[PDB]
Amino acid sequence: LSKIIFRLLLNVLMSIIAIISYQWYEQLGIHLTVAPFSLLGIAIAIFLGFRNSASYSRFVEARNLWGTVLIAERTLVRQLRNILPAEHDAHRRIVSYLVAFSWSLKHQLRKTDPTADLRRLLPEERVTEILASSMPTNRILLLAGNEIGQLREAGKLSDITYGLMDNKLDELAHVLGGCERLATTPVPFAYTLILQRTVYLFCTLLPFALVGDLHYMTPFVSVFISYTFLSWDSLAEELEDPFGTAANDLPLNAMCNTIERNLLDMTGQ
Amino acid sequence: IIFRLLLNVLMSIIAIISYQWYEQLGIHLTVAPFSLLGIAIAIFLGFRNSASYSRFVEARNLWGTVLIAERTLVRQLRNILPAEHDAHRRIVSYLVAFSWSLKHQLRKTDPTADLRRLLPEERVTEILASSMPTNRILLLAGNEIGQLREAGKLSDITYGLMDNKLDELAHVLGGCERLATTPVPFAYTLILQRTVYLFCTLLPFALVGDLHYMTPFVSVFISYTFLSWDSLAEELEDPFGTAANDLPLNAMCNTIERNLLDMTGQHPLP
Amino acid sequence: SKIIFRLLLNVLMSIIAIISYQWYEQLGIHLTVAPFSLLGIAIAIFLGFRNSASYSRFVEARNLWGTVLIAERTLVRQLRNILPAEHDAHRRIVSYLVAFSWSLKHQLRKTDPTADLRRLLPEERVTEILASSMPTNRILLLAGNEIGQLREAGKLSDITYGLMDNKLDELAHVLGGCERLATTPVPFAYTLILQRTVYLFCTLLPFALVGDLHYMTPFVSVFISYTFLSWDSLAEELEDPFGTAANDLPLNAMCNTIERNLLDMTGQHP
Amino acid sequence: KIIFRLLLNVLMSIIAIISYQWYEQLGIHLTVAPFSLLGIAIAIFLGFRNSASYSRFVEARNLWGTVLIAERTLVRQLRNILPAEHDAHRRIVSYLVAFSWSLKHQLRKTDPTADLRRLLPEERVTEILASSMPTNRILLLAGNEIGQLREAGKLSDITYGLMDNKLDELAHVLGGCERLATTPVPFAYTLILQRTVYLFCTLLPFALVGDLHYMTPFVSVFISYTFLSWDSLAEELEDPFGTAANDLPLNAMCNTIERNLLDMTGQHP
Amino acid sequence: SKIIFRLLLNVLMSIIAIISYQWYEQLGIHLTVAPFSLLGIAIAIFLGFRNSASYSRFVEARNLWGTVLIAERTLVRQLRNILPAEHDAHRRIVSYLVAFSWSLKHQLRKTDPTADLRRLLPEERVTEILASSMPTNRILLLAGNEIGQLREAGKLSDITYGLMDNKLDELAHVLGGCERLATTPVPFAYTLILQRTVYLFCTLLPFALVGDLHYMTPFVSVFISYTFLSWDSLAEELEDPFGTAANDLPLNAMCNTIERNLLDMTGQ
Ligand SMILES: [Cl-]
Ligand SMILES: [Cl-]
Ligand SMILES: [Cl-]
Ligand SMILES: [Cl-]
Ligand SMILES: [Cl-]
Ligand SMILES: [Cl-]
Ligand SMILES: [Cl-]
Ligand SMILES: [Cl-]
Ligand SMILES: [Cl-]
Ligand SMILES: [Cl-]
Ligand SMILES: [Cl-]
Ligand SMILES: [Zn+2]
Ligand SMILES: [Zn+2]
Ligand SMILES: [Zn+2]
Ligand SMILES: [Zn+2]
Ligand SMILES: [Zn+2]
Ligand SMILES: [Zn+2]
Ligand SMILES: [Zn+2]
Ligand SMILES: [Zn+2]
Ligand SMILES: [Zn+2]
Ligand SMILES: [Zn+2]
Ligand SMILES: [Zn+2]
Ligand SMILES: [Zn+2]
Ligand SMILES: [Zn+2]
Ligand SMILES: [Zn+2]
Ligand SMILES: [Zn+2]
Ligand SMILES: [Zn+2]
Repeated sequence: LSKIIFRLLLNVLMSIIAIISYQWYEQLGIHLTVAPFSLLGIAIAIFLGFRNSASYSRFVEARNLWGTVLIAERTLVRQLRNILPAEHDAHRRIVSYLVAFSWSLKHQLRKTDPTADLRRLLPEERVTEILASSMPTNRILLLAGNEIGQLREAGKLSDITYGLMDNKLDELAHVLGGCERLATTPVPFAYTLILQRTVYLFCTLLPFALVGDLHYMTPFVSVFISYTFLSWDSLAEELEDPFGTAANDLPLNAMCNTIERNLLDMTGQ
Repeated sequence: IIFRLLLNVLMSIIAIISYQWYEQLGIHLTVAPFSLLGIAIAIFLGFRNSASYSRFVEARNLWGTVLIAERTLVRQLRNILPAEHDAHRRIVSYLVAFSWSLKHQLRKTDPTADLRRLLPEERVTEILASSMPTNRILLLAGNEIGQLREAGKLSDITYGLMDNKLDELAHVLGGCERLATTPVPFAYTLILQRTVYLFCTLLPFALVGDLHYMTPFVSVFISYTFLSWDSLAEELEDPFGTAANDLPLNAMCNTIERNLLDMTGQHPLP
Repeated sequence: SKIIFRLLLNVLMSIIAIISYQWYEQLGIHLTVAPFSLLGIAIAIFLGFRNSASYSRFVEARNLWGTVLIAERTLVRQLRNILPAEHDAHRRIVSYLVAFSWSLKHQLRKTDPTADLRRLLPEERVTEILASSMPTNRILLLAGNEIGQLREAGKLSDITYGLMDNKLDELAHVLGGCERLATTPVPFAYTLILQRTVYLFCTLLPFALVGDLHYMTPFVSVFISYTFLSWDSLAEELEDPFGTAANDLPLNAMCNTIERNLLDMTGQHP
Repeated sequence: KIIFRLLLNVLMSIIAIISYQWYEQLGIHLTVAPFSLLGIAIAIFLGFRNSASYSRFVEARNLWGTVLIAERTLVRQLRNILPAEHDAHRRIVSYLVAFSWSLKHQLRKTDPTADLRRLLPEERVTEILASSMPTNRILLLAGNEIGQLREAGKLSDITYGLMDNKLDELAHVLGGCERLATTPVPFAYTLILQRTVYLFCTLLPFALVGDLHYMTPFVSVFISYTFLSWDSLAEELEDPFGTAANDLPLNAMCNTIERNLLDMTGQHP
Repeated sequence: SKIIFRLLLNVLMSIIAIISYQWYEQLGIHLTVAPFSLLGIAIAIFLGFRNSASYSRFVEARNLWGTVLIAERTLVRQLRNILPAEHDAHRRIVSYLVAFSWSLKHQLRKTDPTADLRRLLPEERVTEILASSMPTNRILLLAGNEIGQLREAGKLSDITYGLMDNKLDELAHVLGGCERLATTPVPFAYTLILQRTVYLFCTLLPFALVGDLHYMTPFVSVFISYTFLSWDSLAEELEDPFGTAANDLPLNAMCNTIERNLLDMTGQ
């Protein structure tokens, strides 16, 4: 959403400032060779490399977690069918909580209003309990645990099979903490701070130190070099907001729709 | 690939004969800045190829679980219900149908022939109705295990032992689906394959000042190295890609089918 | 940061450089950059791996604290779901769990737990806990006795007792995981052979730079020492993630979250 | 092996100093800076490649380590749960030992028949040898032992399950070894790397010679040793079930296993 | 920590190199710094990756020992919460658990466990244990039948016997993992290749540096040699985590911590 074709052509210009500036240079006692900029440029590419690595890892973890939502809810619906196929009332109740959980987890991470979706899926008295909590999504898990918890007290599930389905609720519980953790723990600011400073300074001092060698090609190369360090420093911030609505963020709404369609395929609806 | 090895050799033959009208005008290309650019690109290609490898390893691992989980499920059926061969046959069908259906799912090819060969056509049209056929095959396998439980042939404990194996497959389905809907860079593997593509053709212009008539040779050696590394990343990054090698995906569904018929003594021929 | 002493100090070492330059010719000291390129790149490579190792320690520490919140959340869920009427047990257990995480934060910060312990538990138990040389483990054992009594009371079966037992196991893994990241630091050689060689590289770098950039030398030398020394000290910050630096973990915020969570509505559930 | 390519390189370096006579007379000139670029690139790729090979080696050693652990504790549970069934003890142990040797034979593409025959009845050997996967069949037979103890009421479903889990663990080891064996990366890793490390090594002296003159062969083999030795160790580590120097001592590993399992069931090697 | 002899050899190497620089032209030897950039950078990359593998072995060792303290703690917590009356079996099992960790320590350090073993066990069992070529495994087998006895004595259900069996399984994986780290060392070719090339690089380096640094090379080259050599030997001080240096795992401390923890959880 924020772009830097601004600094690629501030480069083209601060490259042109350089060529005309050349002949008043050694006058002052100012020369700039590339060798120390090779040193720094390489030290920055190493550090850009490790950083982007962290950024990609955390994006992959965000996708893994949403992946698990689809898996655990798929299999918990399957277990309900295979263990209690008479029980379509309980089927339909548990399914609306599991769908509610995903929608509510999307809203929570986008900081939007789950109320419409919650009301689409759940009794109004259930919606009230969920929204009264300071942790609505976690309160949805508690309610689904009640559905199977009473199926247990009613003897329709044993402690064994109660256990098989509880574990899926633990899986979702790990997804929720995981998303909360990812959403409140960015890659430390120092990294992107330090890097965005040095990648910036280096990208505009570069056409200076390149002028002695390349003279009047300083722009077509000091740009090429700068774009490379910038399309690589940008791929970073394009990968550390996984839950947003931007283009390269995760399509959470589409994944929530896939989760809902999946569970309704499994229950006829 | 080798079309861009020869776009290079001629970009360099261009570079030598045109080198004459170069600093007639003041247009200098050292090799020191192009070595800072190259080392940087080579560093990023290192990390990029490192992430592709990991996607490739995870796909191989997920397919490994299919073989593992299906084998231990069938071993459990035999060990716990050694008499129930009709159930053995039915379940072994769905497991085999799951593997093939998954492979067809990932490579976006038609599963109908493999399903029609494995399953009763009532279940085949049910499976082909679902927008999630592989999931529906797992669901059907589950009803088999559940019926043995309703019938009292499986206890809740032993029903549970087999349920776990179906979970393992559930994880494999989603893992594979996640690994396919991606990439995660979007079109930034777009930008880096052209950043390499540009560098590799600007390069002989920068080298000609140092090597004259030999720059077609040293700049194609370098280009091959960079484009080989890059293209290797392209291949690893899309492990179920249409432009992939189906040998192991095919070999894997064939191994598991073979193993399973063996385990249910449908081999050898009497 | 605390860098700005040395980033300053470097500009005056880079000054001593330029007011003893042409004085080089007389004294016999040639001093090129390409050896300091080599030395610089090796230090960058080694700083790259050091910093990677430190982030891993940060990330694992953050995950361990994530699990406290997860495991404690789902343990209260199980109690609310299996023994829904047992509010005296719910509140007793919730208090130990909140005791557990505050007690852990004090343990890793080497501060006194007694305030928080008393805010939350009976003082007979506040003294049982401080009596133990391992108080967080003692809190775990107490939470296990509540779980265990409910089982001798016949309110939990063996199955449902195990279900809750496993969550206390999960927290025993957080405890040991944190003790390992605390009591096992990174080896000390890694920390100060590496920080002497980076500043030593920083205070000599201009003496070899002064020949190529003349006056420009304090600029580029300080640019380069910034890049190097900010990277090194970020590494030493994340290496100690239970510490109190600006990039360490917010352990107090995280214990409040756990607390607000388990006591969501004075502890009221549907 | 590697010292033949080292030898061919010092010869290539002599061909270089000799034919330096006719260099610009034949219209050539080769600087070092281009080869430092190419050379650092190859170093970086070799560094990552090598890292991947070591990972495979550690995973292969890991999987074998789990055979020992799982088999140890399966025997531990038989003794703790059924202290009286010494015949089950000896039959399961002979399968668990049969499993290990067969796994070795499998991964080494050799014949298990001797070892099988040493350890089991011939009616079993024939059943095992009939299988597309003998190790699978051995796991299934070990599974019958504990499964028959369960039909006899000597094992509950719970305690049958506990031991079944260990057989499940051996299944995973088998799968993982089978996956580490039938999954070499596309030779692209070897062809791109091995031939370009070869090719770079042999043209390095032609580019070193203008700078170093008679010193060419000394520095040119030092650089060539470093790269080749690095590349060649990568190739040993990536096939860890082979018979090379750095390859898992699978026979000793099997004897340690048999030694262990015989030691736990009161017998003497 | 006799890197310092290697660096003083390096100062002599550049003394020799400055002294010898005259007869360079005469003898026809040309040494630029550029091919040594290439080689040194390559060595750095490989040293970086190698050192990284060494760190990862050290960390796996510490995690393995971390699991001992965790698994033994929660086994004892389970015994107290499930069988709070049976303090006779608590003490039996705790002494088997504490025996395991001391026996593991001595096993990895190739020392005599008899002192700690007889300090904790009746000789009725200590001689059984040391008659085995796998003592620590046998201590696990012995802890196992304590649990098994309780089960067959009806005091444990299959379910609760199961719950504790899983913790013995955890200790089994620690045993296997530690043994695996001890017997399977990091491939020795790593330290050969690298000790050679790093040492040879550090001595050949002044002969390439003096062309352009003249009387300064003793300094610049001892620096570089200090960086490489000390990085390389950090990797080696990390590759044997079960050793004896203060650099290594304080296994005695960890075993004392484990003993105190399990004794404290029982009163003693
Ligand atoms: Cl699942
Ligand atoms: Cl329904
Ligand atoms: Cl499995
Ligand atoms: Cl059959
Ligand atoms: Cl059969
Ligand atoms: Cl949990
Ligand atoms: Cl195990
Ligand atoms: Cl026996
Ligand atoms: Cl545990
Ligand atoms: Cl006691
Ligand atoms: Cl006690
Ligand atoms: Zn799952
Ligand atoms: Zn239904
Ligand atoms: Zn966004
Ligand atoms: Zn059958
Ligand atoms: Zn067959
Ligand atoms: Zn959990
Ligand atoms: Zn309550
Ligand atoms: Zn000058
Ligand atoms: Zn000057
Ligand atoms: Zn295990
Ligand atoms: Zn026996
Ligand atoms: Zn499994
Ligand atoms: Zn555990
Ligand atoms: Zn006691
Ligand atoms: Zn007594
Ligand atoms: Zn002795």
